[PDB]
Amino acid sequence: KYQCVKLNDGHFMPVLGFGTYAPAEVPKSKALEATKLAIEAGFRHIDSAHLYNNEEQVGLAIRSKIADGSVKREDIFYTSKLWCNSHRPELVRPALERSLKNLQLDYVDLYLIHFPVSVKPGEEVIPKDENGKILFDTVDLCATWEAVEKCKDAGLAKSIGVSNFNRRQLEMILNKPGLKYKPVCNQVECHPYFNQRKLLDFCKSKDIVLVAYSALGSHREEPWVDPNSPVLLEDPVLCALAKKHKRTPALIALRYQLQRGVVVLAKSYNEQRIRQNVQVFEFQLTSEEMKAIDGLNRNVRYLTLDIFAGPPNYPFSDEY
Ligand SMILES: NC(=O)c1ccc[n+]([C@@H]2O[C@H](COP(=O)([O-])OP(=O)(O)OC[C@H]3O[C@@H](n4cnc5c(N)ncnc54)[C@H](OP(=O)(O)O)[C@@H]3O)[C@@H](O)[C@H]2O)c1
Ligand SMILES: O=C(O)c1cc(Cl)cc(Cl)c1O
Ligand SMILES: [Zn+2]
Repeated sequence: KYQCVKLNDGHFMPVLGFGTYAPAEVPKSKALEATKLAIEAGFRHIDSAHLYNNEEQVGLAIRSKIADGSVKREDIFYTSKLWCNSHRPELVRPALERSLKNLQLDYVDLYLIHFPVSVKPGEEVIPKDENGKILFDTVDLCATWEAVEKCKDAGLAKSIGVSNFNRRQLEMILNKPGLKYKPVCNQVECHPYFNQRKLLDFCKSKDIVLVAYSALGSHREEPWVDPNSPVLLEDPVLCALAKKHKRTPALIALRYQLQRGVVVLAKSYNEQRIRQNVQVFEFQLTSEEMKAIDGLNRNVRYLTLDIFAGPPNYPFSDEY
Protein backbone atom coordinates (compact mmCIF):
# COMPACT_ATOMS: atom_id res chain seq x y z
CA LYS A 1 0.00 0.00 0.00
CA TYR A 2 2.39 2.72 1.15
CA GLN A 3 4.45 3.06 -2.00
CA CYS A 4 5.95 6.51 -2.57
CA VAL A 5 8.08 8.25 -5.19
CA LYS A 6 11.07 10.49 -4.53
CA LEU A 7 10.38 14.03 -5.72
CA ASN A 8 13.13 16.17 -7.26
CA ASP A 9 13.47 18.16 -3.95
CA GLY A 10 14.03 15.04 -1.83
CA HIS A 11 10.50 14.81 -0.36
CA PHE A 12 8.37 11.64 -0.84
CA MET A 13 4.85 11.51 -2.36
CA PRO A 14 2.44 8.53 -1.90
CA VAL A 15 1.70 7.24 -5.39
CA LEU A 16 -2.02 6.84 -4.74
CA GLY A 17 -3.96 9.97 -3.84
CA PHE A 18 -7.45 10.82 -2.61
CA GLY A 19 -9.30 13.37 -4.72
CA THR A 20 -11.55 15.56 -2.60
CA TYR A 21 -13.36 17.61 -5.24
CA ALA A 22 -17.11 17.18 -5.65
CA PRO A 23 -19.57 18.93 -7.97
CA ALA A 24 -21.12 22.08 -6.51
CA GLU A 25 -24.37 20.30 -5.65
CA VAL A 26 -22.64 17.96 -3.19
CA PRO A 27 -22.96 19.34 0.44
CA LYS A 28 -19.71 20.42 2.22
CA SER A 29 -20.32 17.91 5.07
CA LYS A 30 -19.68 15.01 2.63
CA ALA A 31 -15.99 16.10 2.16
CA LEU A 32 -15.49 15.68 5.91
CA GLU A 33 -16.90 12.16 6.09
CA ALA A 34 -15.29 10.95 2.81
CA THR A 35 -11.83 12.22 3.81
CA LYS A 36 -12.00 10.44 7.19
CA LEU A 37 -13.16 7.27 5.44
CA ALA A 38 -10.28 7.62 2.99
CA ILE A 39 -7.64 7.83 5.72
CA GLU A 40 -9.24 4.89 7.56
CA ALA A 41 -9.11 2.90 4.28
CA GLY A 42 -5.37 3.62 3.90
CA PHE A 43 -5.09 6.76 1.72
CA ARG A 44 -2.18 9.01 2.86
CA HIS A 45 -2.06 11.42 -0.05
CA ILE A 46 -4.96 13.95 0.00
CA ASP A 47 -5.54 16.34 -2.89
CA SER A 48 -7.48 19.59 -2.42
CA ALA A 49 -7.43 23.25 -3.53
CA HIS A 50 -8.78 26.69 -2.55
CA LEU A 51 -11.15 26.35 -5.58
CA TYR A 52 -12.87 23.27 -4.00
CA ASN A 53 -14.39 25.20 -1.11
CA ASN A 54 -13.71 22.23 1.16
CA GLU A 55 -10.42 23.02 2.92
CA GLU A 56 -12.19 23.58 6.32
CA GLN A 57 -13.77 20.10 6.03
CA VAL A 58 -10.72 18.25 4.62
CA GLY A 59 -8.54 19.90 7.32
CA LEU A 60 -11.05 18.87 10.03
CA ALA A 61 -10.94 15.25 8.71
CA ILE A 62 -7.12 15.12 8.64
CA ARG A 63 -6.72 16.65 12.12
CA SER A 64 -9.41 14.34 13.57
CA LYS A 65 -7.39 11.29 12.37
CA ILE A 66 -4.23 12.74 13.89
CA ALA A 67 -6.06 13.47 17.20
CA ASP A 68 -7.37 9.89 17.48
CA GLY A 69 -3.88 8.41 16.85
CA SER A 70 -4.64 6.80 13.45
CA VAL A 71 -1.89 8.78 11.68
CA LYS A 72 0.82 11.33 12.46
CA ARG A 73 1.04 14.62 10.51
CA GLU A 74 4.25 13.38 8.87
CA ASP A 75 2.20 10.33 7.57
CA ILE A 76 -0.20 12.55 5.58
CA PHE A 77 0.74 14.16 2.25
CA TYR A 78 -1.63 17.08 1.80
CA THR A 79 -1.78 19.13 -1.39
CA SER A 80 -3.32 22.56 -1.92
CA LYS A 81 -3.49 24.80 -4.98
CA LEU A 82 -3.19 28.48 -5.68
CA TRP A 83 -6.24 29.68 -7.61
CA CYS A 84 -6.18 32.00 -10.73
CA ASN A 85 -7.37 35.09 -8.74
CA SER A 86 -4.09 35.05 -6.70
CA HIS A 87 -1.43 34.74 -9.44
CA ARG A 88 -0.04 38.25 -8.64
CA PRO A 89 3.25 37.77 -6.67
CA GLU A 90 2.03 39.78 -3.65
CA LEU A 91 -1.20 37.65 -3.41
CA VAL A 92 0.55 34.24 -3.44
CA ARG A 93 1.60 33.90 0.22
CA PRO A 94 -1.69 35.44 1.51
CA ALA A 95 -3.59 32.79 -0.51
CA LEU A 96 -1.50 29.97 0.96
CA GLU A 97 -1.86 31.48 4.42
CA ARG A 98 -5.66 31.59 3.93
CA SER A 99 -5.75 27.90 2.92
CA LEU A 100 -3.63 27.12 6.02
CA LYS A 101 -6.01 29.11 8.25
CA ASN A 102 -8.99 27.15 6.80
CA LEU A 103 -7.21 23.78 7.26
CA GLN A 104 -5.80 24.75 10.72
CA LEU A 105 -2.53 23.19 9.57
CA ASP A 106 0.93 24.77 9.80
CA TYR A 107 2.12 23.62 6.35
CA VAL A 108 0.97 21.87 3.15
CA ASP A 109 3.10 19.04 1.74
CA LEU A 110 2.56 20.41 -1.78
CA TYR A 111 1.39 23.74 -3.25
CA LEU A 112 0.48 23.97 -6.92
CA ILE A 113 -0.24 26.73 -9.37
CA HIS A 114 -3.74 25.38 -10.20
CA PHE A 115 -4.09 26.62 -13.82
CA PRO A 116 -1.93 28.93 -15.93
CA VAL A 117 -4.62 31.52 -16.96
CA SER A 118 -4.91 34.47 -14.51
CA VAL A 119 -8.24 36.11 -13.48
CA LYS A 120 -8.95 39.42 -11.70
CA PRO A 121 -8.06 39.49 -7.96
CA GLY A 122 -10.97 39.43 -5.47
CA GLU A 123 -13.24 37.06 -3.58
CA GLU A 124 -14.87 35.70 -6.73
CA VAL A 125 -13.04 32.62 -8.09
CA ILE A 126 -14.45 33.30 -11.58
CA PRO A 127 -14.95 37.10 -11.88
CA LYS A 128 -17.24 38.24 -14.68
CA ASP A 129 -18.21 41.64 -16.04
CA GLU A 130 -21.80 42.91 -16.12
CA ASN A 131 -22.36 41.05 -19.42
CA GLY A 132 -21.09 37.67 -18.03
CA LYS A 133 -17.70 37.75 -19.67
CA ILE A 134 -14.71 36.47 -17.67
CA LEU A 135 -12.40 39.13 -16.25
CA PHE A 136 -8.93 37.87 -17.18
CA ASP A 137 -5.73 39.31 -15.69
CA THR A 138 -2.22 39.78 -17.05
CA VAL A 139 0.45 38.23 -14.85
CA ASP A 140 3.92 36.89 -15.53
CA LEU A 141 3.75 33.23 -14.39
CA CYS A 142 7.53 33.38 -13.76
CA ALA A 143 6.81 36.11 -11.17
CA THR A 144 4.06 33.83 -9.76
CA TRP A 145 6.55 30.95 -9.50
CA GLU A 146 9.09 33.18 -7.66
CA ALA A 147 6.42 33.96 -5.02
CA VAL A 148 5.58 30.25 -4.79
CA GLU A 149 9.35 29.50 -4.28
CA LYS A 150 9.33 31.93 -1.32
CA CYS A 151 6.52 29.84 0.27
CA LYS A 152 8.93 26.83 0.22
CA ASP A 153 11.69 29.06 1.68
CA ALA A 154 9.22 30.01 4.44
CA GLY A 155 8.36 26.35 5.25
CA LEU A 156 4.68 26.97 4.42
CA ALA A 157 4.88 24.42 1.58
CA LYS A 158 7.23 21.45 1.78
CA SER A 159 7.19 21.00 -2.01
CA ILE A 160 5.95 23.11 -4.95
CA GLY A 161 4.58 22.21 -8.36
CA VAL A 162 2.19 23.06 -11.15
CA SER A 163 -1.05 21.86 -12.70
CA ASN A 164 -2.50 21.98 -16.22
CA PHE A 165 0.79 23.20 -17.66
CA ASN A 166 1.80 22.28 -21.20
CA ARG A 167 5.38 21.59 -22.39
CA ARG A 168 5.98 25.25 -23.38
CA GLN A 169 4.90 26.46 -19.93
CA LEU A 170 7.08 23.89 -18.10
CA GLU A 171 10.04 25.08 -20.24
CA MET A 172 9.30 28.72 -19.28
CA ILE A 173 9.65 27.89 -15.57
CA LEU A 174 12.56 25.45 -16.04
CA ASN A 175 14.50 27.97 -18.10
CA LYS A 176 13.73 31.02 -15.91
CA PRO A 177 16.83 33.07 -14.91
CA GLY A 178 17.61 32.51 -11.20
CA LEU A 179 15.31 29.49 -10.75
CA LYS A 180 15.51 28.18 -7.19
CA TYR A 181 13.22 25.11 -7.30
CA LYS A 182 11.94 23.12 -10.28
CA PRO A 183 8.25 22.09 -10.05
CA VAL A 184 8.14 18.60 -8.42
CA CYS A 185 5.05 17.71 -10.47
CA ASN A 186 2.59 18.57 -13.16
CA GLN A 187 -0.92 17.53 -12.19
CA VAL A 188 -2.95 16.95 -15.40
CA GLU A 189 -5.93 15.00 -16.80
CA CYS A 190 -4.76 11.43 -17.53
CA HIS A 191 -6.64 8.17 -18.13
CA PRO A 192 -6.79 5.42 -20.82
CA TYR A 193 -8.83 7.67 -23.16
CA PHE A 194 -6.26 10.44 -22.79
CA ASN A 195 -3.02 8.87 -21.69
CA GLN A 196 -0.69 11.85 -22.14
CA ARG A 197 2.27 9.85 -23.59
CA LYS A 198 4.12 12.93 -24.96
CA LEU A 199 3.72 15.07 -21.85
CA LEU A 200 4.57 12.06 -19.55
CA ASP A 201 7.87 11.53 -21.48
CA PHE A 202 8.68 15.25 -21.30
CA CYS A 203 7.97 15.43 -17.51
CA LYS A 204 10.06 12.25 -16.96
CA SER A 205 12.98 13.91 -18.90
CA LYS A 206 12.96 16.90 -16.48
CA ASP A 207 12.60 14.88 -13.22
CA ILE A 208 8.95 16.05 -12.93
CA VAL A 209 6.26 13.66 -11.64
CA LEU A 210 3.07 13.49 -13.73
CA VAL A 211 0.06 13.32 -11.37
CA ALA A 212 -3.07 12.03 -13.07
CA TYR A 213 -6.48 13.55 -12.35
CA SER A 214 -9.79 12.43 -13.77
CA ALA A 215 -8.05 9.03 -13.84
CA LEU A 216 -11.45 7.31 -13.60
CA GLY A 217 -12.89 9.45 -16.39
CA SER A 218 -13.87 12.46 -14.33
CA HIS A 219 -16.88 13.59 -12.30
CA ARG A 220 -18.65 14.42 -15.56
CA GLU A 221 -20.10 17.59 -14.05
CA GLU A 222 -21.96 19.85 -16.49
CA PRO A 223 -21.10 22.42 -17.95
CA TRP A 224 -17.45 21.37 -17.35
CA VAL A 225 -17.57 17.94 -19.06
CA ASP A 226 -19.42 17.18 -22.32
CA PRO A 227 -22.28 14.78 -21.36
CA ASN A 228 -21.86 13.17 -24.80
CA SER A 229 -18.25 12.06 -24.14
CA PRO A 230 -17.86 8.24 -23.85
CA VAL A 231 -17.91 6.95 -20.24
CA LEU A 232 -14.40 5.70 -19.30
CA LEU A 233 -15.56 3.04 -16.79
CA GLU A 234 -17.97 1.51 -19.29
CA ASP A 235 -15.02 0.63 -21.59
CA PRO A 236 -15.27 -3.04 -22.79
CA VAL A 237 -11.50 -3.64 -22.49
CA LEU A 238 -11.34 -2.27 -18.93
CA CYS A 239 -14.38 -4.40 -18.06
CA ALA A 240 -12.74 -7.58 -19.58
CA LEU A 241 -9.50 -6.86 -17.71
CA ALA A 242 -11.57 -6.33 -14.52
CA LYS A 243 -13.30 -9.73 -14.87
CA LYS A 244 -10.01 -11.56 -15.65
CA HIS A 245 -8.38 -10.18 -12.49
CA LYS A 246 -11.47 -10.22 -10.28
CA ARG A 247 -11.15 -6.44 -10.02
CA THR A 248 -13.13 -3.44 -11.27
CA PRO A 249 -12.71 -1.16 -14.29
CA ALA A 250 -11.79 1.61 -11.85
CA LEU A 251 -9.02 -0.54 -10.32
CA ILE A 252 -7.71 -1.41 -13.83
CA ALA A 253 -7.52 2.32 -14.74
CA LEU A 254 -5.69 3.08 -11.46
CA ARG A 255 -3.20 0.20 -11.80
CA TYR A 256 -2.43 1.31 -15.38
CA GLN A 257 -1.12 4.66 -14.12
CA LEU A 258 0.98 3.12 -11.33
CA GLN A 259 2.78 0.74 -13.74
CA ARG A 260 3.60 3.55 -16.21
CA GLY A 261 5.26 5.76 -13.57
CA VAL A 262 2.30 8.11 -12.96
CA VAL A 263 1.09 9.14 -9.50
CA VAL A 264 -2.68 8.67 -9.58
CA LEU A 265 -5.62 10.39 -7.90
CA ALA A 266 -9.00 8.79 -7.21
CA LYS A 267 -12.06 10.72 -5.94
CA SER A 268 -14.92 8.85 -4.26
CA TYR A 269 -17.43 9.96 -1.65
CA ASN A 270 -18.83 6.40 -1.47
CA GLU A 271 -17.51 4.28 1.43
CA GLN A 272 -17.47 1.04 -0.61
CA ARG A 273 -15.61 2.56 -3.58
CA ILE A 274 -13.17 4.41 -1.29
CA ARG A 275 -12.28 1.02 0.34
CA GLN A 276 -12.11 -0.62 -3.09
CA ASN A 277 -9.71 1.94 -4.60
CA VAL A 278 -6.89 1.23 -2.15
CA GLN A 279 -6.79 -2.36 -3.48
CA VAL A 280 -4.80 -1.07 -6.51
CA PHE A 281 -1.68 -2.32 -4.65
CA GLU A 282 -3.01 -5.93 -4.46
CA PHE A 283 -2.58 -6.98 -8.10
CA GLN A 284 -0.53 -6.27 -11.26
CA LEU A 285 -0.92 -6.08 -15.05
CA THR A 286 1.37 -7.86 -17.56
CA SER A 287 3.20 -5.91 -20.27
CA GLU A 288 0.69 -7.26 -22.86
CA GLU A 289 -2.24 -6.04 -20.76
CA MET A 290 -0.51 -2.60 -20.40
CA LYS A 291 -0.15 -2.45 -24.23
CA ALA A 292 -3.86 -3.29 -24.58
CA ILE A 293 -4.69 -0.33 -22.30
CA ASP A 294 -2.33 1.93 -24.35
CA GLY A 295 -4.49 1.10 -27.40
CA LEU A 296 -7.52 2.66 -25.67
CA ASN A 297 -6.20 6.19 -26.23
CA ARG A 298 -8.91 8.30 -27.92
CA ASN A 299 -7.85 11.95 -27.54
CA VAL A 300 -10.84 12.40 -25.20
CA ARG A 301 -10.12 15.35 -22.89
CA TYR A 302 -13.02 15.47 -20.36
CA LEU A 303 -11.98 18.75 -18.73
CA THR A 304 -11.14 21.23 -21.49
CA LEU A 305 -11.59 24.22 -19.12
CA ASP A 306 -12.43 26.05 -22.33
CA ILE A 307 -14.33 28.77 -20.46
CA PHE A 308 -10.72 30.01 -19.96
CA ALA A 309 -9.73 29.81 -23.68
CA GLY A 310 -8.66 33.02 -25.41
CA PRO A 311 -5.67 34.18 -23.34
CA PRO A 312 -2.16 33.08 -24.54
CA ASN A 313 -1.66 31.03 -21.33
CA TYR A 314 -4.65 28.74 -22.20
CA PRO A 315 -2.72 25.43 -22.00
CA PHE A 316 -4.67 23.00 -24.23
CA SER A 317 -4.27 24.61 -27.71
CA ASP A 318 -0.68 23.22 -28.01
CA GLU A 319 -0.25 19.57 -29.12
CA TYR A 320 1.04 18.93 -25.58
N1 LIG B 1 -5.84 20.15 -11.00
C1 LIG B 1 -7.02 20.21 -11.64
O1 LIG B 1 -7.33 21.09 -12.45
C2 LIG B 1 -7.96 19.08 -11.37
C3 LIG B 1 -8.99 18.78 -12.28
C4 LIG B 1 -9.82 17.68 -12.03
C5 LIG B 1 -9.59 16.90 -10.87
N2 LIG B 1 -8.58 17.21 -10.00
C6 LIG B 1 -8.33 16.40 -8.77
O2 LIG B 1 -8.35 15.02 -9.16
C7 LIG B 1 -9.47 14.40 -8.44
C8 LIG B 1 -10.11 13.23 -9.17
O3 LIG B 1 -10.68 13.61 -10.43
P1 LIG B 1 -12.27 13.70 -10.59
O4 LIG B 1 -12.84 14.41 -9.39
O5 LIG B 1 -12.57 14.24 -11.96
O6 LIG B 1 -12.82 12.20 -10.42
P2 LIG B 1 -12.23 10.74 -10.80
O7 LIG B 1 -11.29 10.38 -9.71
O8 LIG B 1 -11.82 10.61 -12.22
O9 LIG B 1 -13.54 9.84 -10.55
C9 LIG B 1 -14.75 10.10 -11.20
C10 LIG B 1 -15.94 9.40 -10.51
O10 LIG B 1 -15.70 8.02 -10.39
C11 LIG B 1 -16.44 7.48 -9.30
N3 LIG B 1 -15.65 6.35 -8.72
C12 LIG B 1 -14.64 6.41 -7.83
N4 LIG B 1 -14.19 5.17 -7.57
C13 LIG B 1 -14.94 4.31 -8.32
C14 LIG B 1 -14.98 2.91 -8.50
N5 LIG B 1 -14.12 2.07 -7.86
N6 LIG B 1 -15.88 2.39 -9.36
C15 LIG B 1 -16.75 3.16 -10.01
N7 LIG B 1 -16.76 4.50 -9.89
C16 LIG B 1 -15.86 5.08 -9.04
C17 LIG B 1 -16.66 8.64 -8.33
O11 LIG B 1 -18.03 8.65 -7.88
P3 LIG B 1 -18.35 8.30 -6.32
O12 LIG B 1 -17.85 9.48 -5.51
O13 LIG B 1 -19.87 8.23 -6.36
O14 LIG B 1 -17.63 7.01 -5.94
C18 LIG B 1 -16.26 9.88 -9.10
O15 LIG B 1 -17.39 10.72 -9.23
C19 LIG B 1 -10.40 15.56 -8.04
O16 LIG B 1 -11.29 15.24 -6.95
C20 LIG B 1 -9.38 16.61 -7.64
O17 LIG B 1 -8.85 16.28 -6.33
C21 LIG B 1 -7.78 18.25 -10.25
O1 LIG C 1 -11.01 19.57 -9.73
C1 LIG C 1 -10.50 20.59 -10.21
O2 LIG C 1 -9.38 21.05 -9.89
C2 LIG C 1 -11.36 21.38 -11.13
C3 LIG C 1 -10.93 22.62 -11.57
C4 LIG C 1 -11.75 23.34 -12.42
CL1 LIG C 1 -11.21 24.93 -12.97
C5 LIG C 1 -13.00 22.89 -12.81
C6 LIG C 1 -13.38 21.65 -12.34
CL2 LIG C 1 -14.96 21.02 -12.79
C7 LIG C 1 -12.59 20.89 -11.52
O3 LIG C 1 -13.06 19.68 -11.11
ZN1 LIG D 1 -22.59 49.25 -17.64
